[PDB]
Amino acid sequence: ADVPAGVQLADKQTLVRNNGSEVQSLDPHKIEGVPESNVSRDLFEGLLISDVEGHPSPGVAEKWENKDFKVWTFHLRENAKWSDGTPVTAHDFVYSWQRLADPNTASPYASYLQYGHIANIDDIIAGKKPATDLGVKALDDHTFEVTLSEPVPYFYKLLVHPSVSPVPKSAVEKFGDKWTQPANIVTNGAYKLKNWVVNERIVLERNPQYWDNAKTVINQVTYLPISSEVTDVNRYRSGEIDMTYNNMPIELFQKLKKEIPNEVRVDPYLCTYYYEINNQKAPFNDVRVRTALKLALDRDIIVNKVKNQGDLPAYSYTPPYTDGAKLVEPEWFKWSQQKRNEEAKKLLAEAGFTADKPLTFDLLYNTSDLHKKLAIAVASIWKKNLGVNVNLENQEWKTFLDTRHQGTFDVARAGWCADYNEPTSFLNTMLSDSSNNTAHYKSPAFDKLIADTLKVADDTQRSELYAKAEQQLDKDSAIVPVYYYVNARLVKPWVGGYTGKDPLDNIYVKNLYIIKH
Repeated sequence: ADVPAGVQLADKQTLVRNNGSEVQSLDPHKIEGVPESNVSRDLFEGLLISDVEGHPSPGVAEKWENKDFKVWTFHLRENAKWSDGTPVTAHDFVYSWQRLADPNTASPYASYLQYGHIANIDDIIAGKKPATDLGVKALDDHTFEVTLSEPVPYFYKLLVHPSVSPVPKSAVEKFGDKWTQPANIVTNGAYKLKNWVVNERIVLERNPQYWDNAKTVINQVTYLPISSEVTDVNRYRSGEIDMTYNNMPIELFQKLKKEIPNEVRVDPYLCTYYYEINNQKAPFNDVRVRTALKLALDRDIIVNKVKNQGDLPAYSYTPPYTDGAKLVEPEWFKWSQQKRNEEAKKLLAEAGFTADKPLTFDLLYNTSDLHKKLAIAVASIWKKNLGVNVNLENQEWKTFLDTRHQGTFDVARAGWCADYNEPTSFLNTMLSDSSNNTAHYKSPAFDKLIADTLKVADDTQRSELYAKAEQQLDKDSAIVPVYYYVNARLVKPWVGGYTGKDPLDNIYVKNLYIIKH
């Protein structure tokens, strides 16, 4: 943390943050969500980290070079250490990236190494080659070298993500799935795990072995698992919570902007809220059905009437303000809602649905005040506009993500946030073989458009290809885009160091500080 000259620090440097739900895991290779990544950034540090404004900056690597954007060499700082005092070495990164790639680990982020094009990853994922054939090597204890199969100019931007953080081999090997318990875990970020009470709290304490420990200010941070946005706001206003999670309740938000304007932080955020359709299950394997659902949803009512938190109506998966996005707004988005409704009704009638044999399906969502109120609204809109009946089902976060990967569901509430600021952070998740593809969408035309992006060495051709890839996704109605999120959350006036400038919201508690109050 960089405390401005003249700010008076509180005697007690502790922080309580709400984190939306109970994490899936603390193992960097088993996680895929925001809550998970929030805790992961405080505990495990990769090659690079984001600075306080979100720019990729030195993490365990203090400096790096590339050769033709295909061979990347990372010089690791000599004083990087784990919490047990042992050095963090390039051997740790070699082991960790191989563990990520290995199919036996079954990471949801195994394809992150495909997104970066590390050599031999496709064969490794397919079990044709052992994980030790992965194109990574330790040239010495402080030098990690990565070899890609084609030039990737934005490669280094990927490296702040939890899936490419190191994990401690000796703890993993000795404790198996209990390696992350407080008595067993070993970490290399600014913090260490003190307590983990499922469905109550996660408490982290400063890691004195962290290389940049002298600049850490907060001594202890607690992450809570509250999925009710109303309750989070209530426990923030009671004094318990210093920073709410960044999901805001429909019940209270209008009042909050007028009651505590200065604490209501609203900033750009590279995330898209959408309804995920299970493309491999009838009747959702019919494009007419998917297009009808997409067109009949009225984004203006949802975004400006039922939610009104500053979100923008969406017509694509990749947010249009992602670095490198030059998207073409489809003609259906410019139409009136009545024109979209007739087309929707026309397509469903064409798909075989009638008043006596209507379309009836489930709308799965993770427990939340915000998601439940939006799903009830969407169910009413789809009933009014298209005559379809929806049965709402809530599931806790970890189970919800597992259900979507299991892929026998119908429609699910969804939302993807960028891992790096470039359109392929979204687009790669719709590849046929992506480990993150919970839409279960498989299009050879879409796959080809993305494969073509690194075969050109031109940003304009790349951007035109991303635009066409979005058009292909839209043409197939893989998903139902709803809105691009804003990052809205409450932050107490005494919490210093949170700029809101990072559109990825990669916060590190080592960057914050508590002002005297």
